[PDB]
Amino acid sequence: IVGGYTCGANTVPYQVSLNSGYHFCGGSLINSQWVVSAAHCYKSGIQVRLGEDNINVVEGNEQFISASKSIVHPSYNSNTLNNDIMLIKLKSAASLNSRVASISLPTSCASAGTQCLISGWGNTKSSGTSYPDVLKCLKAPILSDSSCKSAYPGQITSNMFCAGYLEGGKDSCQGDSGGPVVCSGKLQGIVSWGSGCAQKNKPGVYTKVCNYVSWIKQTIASN
Ligand SMILES: NCCCCc1ccccc1
Ligand SMILES: [Ca+2]
Repeated sequence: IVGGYTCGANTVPYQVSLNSGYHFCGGSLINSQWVVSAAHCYKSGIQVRLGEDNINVVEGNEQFISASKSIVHPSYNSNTLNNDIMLIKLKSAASLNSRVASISLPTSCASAGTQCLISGWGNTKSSGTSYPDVLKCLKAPILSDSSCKSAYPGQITSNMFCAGYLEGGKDSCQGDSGGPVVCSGKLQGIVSWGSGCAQKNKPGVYTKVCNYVSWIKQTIASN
């Protein structure tokens, strides 16, 4: 996250870190046994780390649970990043509390102008690299469809939305992928892609979770 603030330990209780020996992607806890993330984050051998603030220090609220199954969206396209979403089932159910909590799925798509919270442990520099060890937070509005398609001609599908600031300086960045965009207590987006980070007229692009709610429900009802 570039140009954000430190969230504070366990103030984003649905935020997970996907670890394969190191943090590589964020994700979101949607019930005690399932996590949603970006399909471009797919890996074999994922351990899900819940209750994290400092990912390099064991602080006392963590739950490390291995993944038993990963399901990438049936129409994920890695070239266009259309349908960049996947589900991860945990080997055992997480123990839910005020610091490890699931986030609700949406019943409605959020509108342009809605302010949202984006969070992750990704790069905090638009030029150069510095990875935080504690969770970073950013409040950003959903941008209109037409400003989004104007920023990325011929690349925005109906399963994508832009969110952020057209004059740059504030954005999600690498390592934030798979992470949550939460608007009014509902998961609305997944950190998916962009052109660099925090660049002028190149806002973050997010997977539109409201389009996927019935595939999510049906898939967790069956696996
Ligand atoms: N601008 C969008 C921010 C999304 C993440 C990102 C990180 C590194 C390279 C491209 C996009
Ligand atoms: Ca920790």
